[PDB]
Amino acid sequence: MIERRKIAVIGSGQIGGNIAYIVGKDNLADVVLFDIAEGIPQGKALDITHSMVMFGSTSKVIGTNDYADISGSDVVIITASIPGRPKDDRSELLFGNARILDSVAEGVKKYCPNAFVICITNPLDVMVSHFQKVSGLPHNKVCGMAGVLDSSRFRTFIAQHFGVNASDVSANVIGGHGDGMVPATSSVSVGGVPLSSFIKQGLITQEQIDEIVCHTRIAWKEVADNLKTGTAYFAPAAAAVKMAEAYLKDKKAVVPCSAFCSNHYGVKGIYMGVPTIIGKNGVEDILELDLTPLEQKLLGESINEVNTISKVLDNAP
Amino acid sequence: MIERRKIAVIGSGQIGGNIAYIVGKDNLADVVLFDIAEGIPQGKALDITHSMVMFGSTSKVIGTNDYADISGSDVVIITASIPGRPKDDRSELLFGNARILDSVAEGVKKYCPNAFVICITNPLDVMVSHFQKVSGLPHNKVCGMAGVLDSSRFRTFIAQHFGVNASDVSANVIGGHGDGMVPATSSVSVGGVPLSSFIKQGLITQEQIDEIVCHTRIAWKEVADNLKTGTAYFAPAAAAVKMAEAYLKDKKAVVPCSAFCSNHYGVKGIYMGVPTIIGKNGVEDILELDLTPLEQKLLGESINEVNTISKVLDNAP
Amino acid sequence: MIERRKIAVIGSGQIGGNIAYIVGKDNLADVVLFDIAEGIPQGKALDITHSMVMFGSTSKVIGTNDYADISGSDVVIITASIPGRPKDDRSELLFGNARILDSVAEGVKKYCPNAFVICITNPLDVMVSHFQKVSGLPHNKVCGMAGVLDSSRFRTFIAQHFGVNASDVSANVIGGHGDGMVPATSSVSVGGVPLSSFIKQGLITQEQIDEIVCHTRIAWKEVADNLKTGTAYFAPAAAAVKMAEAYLKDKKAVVPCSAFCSNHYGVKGIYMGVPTIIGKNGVEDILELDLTPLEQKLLGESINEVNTISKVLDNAP
Amino acid sequence: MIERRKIAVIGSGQIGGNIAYIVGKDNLADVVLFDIAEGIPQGKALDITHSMVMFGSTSKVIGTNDYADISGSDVVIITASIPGRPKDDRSELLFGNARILDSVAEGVKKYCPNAFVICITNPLDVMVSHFQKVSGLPHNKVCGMAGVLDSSRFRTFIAQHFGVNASDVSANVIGGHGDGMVPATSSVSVGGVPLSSFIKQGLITQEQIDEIVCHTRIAWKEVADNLKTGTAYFAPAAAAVKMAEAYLKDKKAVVPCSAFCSNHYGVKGIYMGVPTIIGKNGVEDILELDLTPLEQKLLGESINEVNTISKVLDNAP
Ligand SMILES: NC(=O)c1ccc[n+]([C@@H]2O[C@H](COP(=O)([O-])OP(=O)(O)OC[C@H]3O[C@@H](n4cnc5c(N)ncnc54)[C@H](O)[C@@H]3O)[C@@H](O)[C@H]2O)c1
Ligand SMILES: NC(=O)c1ccc[n+]([C@@H]2O[C@H](COP(=O)([O-])OP(=O)(O)OC[C@H]3O[C@@H](n4cnc5c(N)ncnc54)[C@H](O)[C@@H]3O)[C@@H](O)[C@H]2O)c1
Ligand SMILES: NC(=O)c1ccc[n+]([C@@H]2O[C@H](COP(=O)([O-])OP(=O)(O)OC[C@H]3O[C@@H](n4cnc5c(N)ncnc54)[C@H](O)[C@@H]3O)[C@@H](O)[C@H]2O)c1
Ligand SMILES: NC(=O)c1ccc[n+]([C@@H]2O[C@H](COP(=O)([O-])OP(=O)(O)OC[C@H]3O[C@@H](n4cnc5c(N)ncnc54)[C@H](O)[C@@H]3O)[C@@H](O)[C@H]2O)c1
Repeated sequence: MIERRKIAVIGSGQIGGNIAYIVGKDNLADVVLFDIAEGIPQGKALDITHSMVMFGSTSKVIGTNDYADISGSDVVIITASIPGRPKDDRSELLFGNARILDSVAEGVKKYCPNAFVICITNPLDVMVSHFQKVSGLPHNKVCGMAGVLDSSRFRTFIAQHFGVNASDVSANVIGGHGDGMVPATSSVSVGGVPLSSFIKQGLITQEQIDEIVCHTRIAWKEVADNLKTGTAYFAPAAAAVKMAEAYLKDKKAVVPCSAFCSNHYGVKGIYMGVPTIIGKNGVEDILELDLTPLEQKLLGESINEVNTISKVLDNAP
Repeated sequence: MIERRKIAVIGSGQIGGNIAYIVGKDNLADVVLFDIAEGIPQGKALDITHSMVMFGSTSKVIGTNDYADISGSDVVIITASIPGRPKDDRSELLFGNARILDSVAEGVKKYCPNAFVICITNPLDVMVSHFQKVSGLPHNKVCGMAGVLDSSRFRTFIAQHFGVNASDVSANVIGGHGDGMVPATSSVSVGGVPLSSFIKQGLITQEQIDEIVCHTRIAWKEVADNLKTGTAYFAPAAAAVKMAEAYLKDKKAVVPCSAFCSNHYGVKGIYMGVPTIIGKNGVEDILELDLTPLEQKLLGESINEVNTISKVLDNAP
Repeated sequence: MIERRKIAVIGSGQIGGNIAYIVGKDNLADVVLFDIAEGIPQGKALDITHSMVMFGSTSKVIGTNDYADISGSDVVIITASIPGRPKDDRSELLFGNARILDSVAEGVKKYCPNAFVICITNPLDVMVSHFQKVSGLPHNKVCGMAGVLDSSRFRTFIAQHFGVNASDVSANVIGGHGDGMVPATSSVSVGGVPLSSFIKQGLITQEQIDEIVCHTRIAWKEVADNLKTGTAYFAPAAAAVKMAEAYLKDKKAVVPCSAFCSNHYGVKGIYMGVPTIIGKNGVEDILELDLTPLEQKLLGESINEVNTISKVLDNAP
Repeated sequence: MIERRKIAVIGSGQIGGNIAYIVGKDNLADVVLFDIAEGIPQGKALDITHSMVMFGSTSKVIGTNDYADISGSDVVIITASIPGRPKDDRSELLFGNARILDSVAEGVKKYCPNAFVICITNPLDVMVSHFQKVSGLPHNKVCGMAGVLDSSRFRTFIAQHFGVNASDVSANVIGGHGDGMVPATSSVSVGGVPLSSFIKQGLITQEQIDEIVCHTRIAWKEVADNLKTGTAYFAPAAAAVKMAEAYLKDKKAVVPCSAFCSNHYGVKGIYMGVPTIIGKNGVEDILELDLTPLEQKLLGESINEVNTISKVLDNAP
């Protein structure tokens, strides 16, 4: 029996609404927009429903406040969060969003425990780890969207320097989705050409590369300070959809995301940004980049950053 | 010389941002997001830029507050308006938005007078007429988005009754974008089958048809009541993109929109919702539907309702 | 468990290869190209495989001569046929292609009896009926591609007259895929406007309409006489894919195709061209067009044509 | 003035027809299918025209034998060649195809001298050089399709070893389109990970890499041996479309193709397979890969192999 693909979006704010919009536009799946706030998901679902005929999609998009409606969901995308943008650090939402995810975990565990779960809620890496422990879902079926967003920014900034199509830039950001984030310059290439060659050719300087690395790391504030009323939401939505595509279409796509890293990068069992292979069984493998001694040290510092915020959460009131 | 297609979006609020997102996603054109509000268009443009590599698009999307940047725009889409949603009627925003469109008119006249202009700002039909007068652009290069949204809603509700793909429903809403809009039930077909045949076959009643007609006319309120923060914006954005597509691709597509009707539907020279043919020369034609006497009268009421609001604008302080 | 969608293409000639190409391009499913001819499916599958990375699709396309490889197929598309184009009538291939379908029926019945089967092999309507009887598959899970091709031609010719987008022309061809084919002029509309109105407006004559009807009926020879080495294959392939999409995505799409018509159009249980609704359960409903007395008579003549060729087959050597 | 994009396809055989099909499907441009063979281009154009409404495209596709019809073409793609496949080497077709391209050269020079020309006719690199000389078009507006096909094969085979999405493999083939082609294994990465790292990790051996390199170079024979009626045509068609896209959309895309290399890879002014940047001005740049000494030598052999065949053409009867 052919059953329609089904994606549950938990939290129908800025990011949640865009996800439903894009999923519906692509006819990737039916969408269930869940929110505790009255009217909002229903209003967005009705609005998006009207656009479906315009896009030529037969996707159904509905709004709900009832976890029963997410039963049979193939993918669950968690965007739920307490109000207000972070001032200086994504960790400011730690305590509130952890409690939200406790509730979301009970909903998923009861109504769709076989779903592939993509966490978006900040602070991403710690939230992903929290959700996995509380929900009890397999490690390979729970991950966090971050790397795709960070790497896309990294790739975009490199592409903007050289004036080329960003799709032809290969570039990875790894580690935690925070200031300790590691854009791995060593394995950057533009159509096969490494950055070291472009330096010799006089087309880019090491200082320009450092500026691009810094830009990647602080990119979230650049967007947030301009929007004023919140953080980025167009690209993070698109990124979550790319991850859902990889699972639903069994792409074996290489996806940088927050995944349970057990026998790679010198860590013994932690959720952090790593290049994964995603397919019909969720996170199916992790790829090991060729890191320089400096990059290994920077990754080490990112890991400490993650563990620090995680311990703070473990000692929450 | 091959040149990139360019779409200027005047007003980077709810609808404007979504237009930029979708246009970018489809790689239909480069986008210039214009707004007077500080930060907003810049923030959205940067966020949407980060998503382009995720979508595999090379569209550039920039934010600005300078009309010089809309220079050489192939299409201009106007979403600019005063804040706050309408409580009962779209006409409450009349005088404020008229002042705004004067600024846009002088901007377009100076920097891109050959552009195809699609107005979205409410009250739609009067705003379109106003923009054409002040800007001095050809009647065929200036129209308003409404019919696509209204017809899409009409098609969606018919499709939901019969349980079929809305894309296989043909249906038009004509007249002004307001309570007086005419969902032409005589124009309706589902896979070639007219509503009269469905009544005879006992697959729909006249009461159900009346309900669908009513639903269409007040659909905006159903969305707005649930959103709380404002009016519909996912579907209106998509509708504008469909109209921009018809122009940029020279589709010769049937597009219900607010266009200068000079010798059809028993009017002499007025902007109202009619089925047009849109291609590379803007509004290239208007189709004459086979309206019943009741529908002709309903359309007459709509025309007067439009003329009423238009005269009030002519008698300004 | 997410399993990839799988389409089996039985016969890897002109049409079969294009189907695999388009399915792969769209990433609609994995494709199995089956043929008894050595090398051909394998060569086409390898060639098409190389194009997948270019299209950004992860679809797997393989060639085979083994029916075991079509097990678990969601859709089976039958293109298998004896060599050579028909001279004057599609019925010339009757006896040979019936025997091929006996063999194909055994393959499907054994390895994928729950598949949605779309027959393409000519003479279409009789071949569809033959396959259903020999295979023993449910009537709603076996249909023939024809109406989509015939209607697309009908729509295209109307659209070419008016100089508009063919997607905005609603037009149906019903009955058997042969000379008795019935393009139903009565229910043609262009953006809501019926042909009767265009006649009054002086934009089309009844003689031009008759020419378009004739063109639709003899369209196959116009293509075949130009190609010389065979019959049409680009559009029939595309048409089969549209039908596969409707099933796999549960579109509830209105699809004119050869379906088992039991309580409609005055027939008591025959495969002929009718507007169907297709979804995850195959042919889920049949729509009844509003036919004129003349059109009812023409349909009657088409039905006789179908029954005549069917009786000939029943008395085969 | 908005004008439709126009692509002329010179030669409506296996590849030419597929190009028209895909270009139409994507609504990338209008297509003119040119051929001297009677009926063929007309038959394919009509067949493909019928599919346009199925794809929701408004692209026009016409067939012709008159060069006046390629007037105003933005892109010209040359597939014209003498019949019969190569047995061992692509160079067997040298003199025949050279005569053909003289006709095409004079046609393009007369009717669309500002066109971007993509040659496909074998022997590719020599034919490209020949067409440029005879036609007198700028070096940057004339290139050949080969690298995209060779690189796509290379990427596909690497991806199949690692079991990942080929789109996430970066890999280049450079030099002439023949046995001397250089799959640059030093350029290869899979999600940022180079082959050297995969060897160290025990996920691939050097022998397996050597096999992949060999597979790439003789991939054309594997397809041709299985097709029997001719050489590959699904993937070569798709490759040409990707190149046309880069030009028409001004992508600034990294495209390995046969381009006029004047001051890179240690050559003075020759057409050979190199990574280019393609945008609205044709070949806008050439990237310099970080080749090993072995790869530099292999490339040197390829350059001579190309020069050999080129000199034979210069010494015609
Ligand atoms: N991982 C990343 O790269 C990344 C990028 C950007 C934003 N984010 C994060 O994503 C989250 C969402 O961002 P946003 O802009 O959509 O926020 P938002 O405030 O617009 O939306 C949050 C929504 O969650 C809902 N909600 C609150 N409590 C809930 C509960 N218990 N159950 C269900 N829903 C609940 C709210 O009603 C609201 O609609 C934030 O935590 C943000 O920091 C992450
Ligand atoms: N035609 C339809 O069917 C339809 C449907 C929905 C909404 N609308 C209308 O579309 C308009 C926009 O809706 P929205 O939700 O995007 O509103 P919004 O408030 O989110 O956006 C309006 C934007 O216009 C900007 N603006 C204000 N003054 C300006 C000026 N002088 N120049 C340039 N920009 C200026 C604001 O900064 C704001 O960003 C409204 O008038 C609404 O009623 C029409
Ligand atoms: N329904 C329609 O609208 C429509 C339109 C066009 C063509 N057609 C029909 O579709 C059929 C295929 O057309 P085509 O151009 O692809 O023909 P083709 O000759 O190019 O391909 C037929 C293929 O079937 C294979 N074949 C033969 N016997 C077989 C068997 N027992 N099992 C499996 N495969 C076998 C052959 O090897 C060949 O590759 C023809 O009957 C044609 O008349 C139908
Ligand atoms: N670059 C690559 O990687 C690559 C890959 C595959 C094939 N090819 C080459 O592409 C070419 C075409 O392949 P195909 O399979 O389409 O061949 P084909 O024989 O199917 O098509 C060639 C067409 O050219 C036409 N033609 C002959 N003389 C002509 C003239 N003077 N003007 C215009 N048209 C003329 C023929 O009528 C025929 O339709 C071949 O040379 C082949 O070797 C190149």
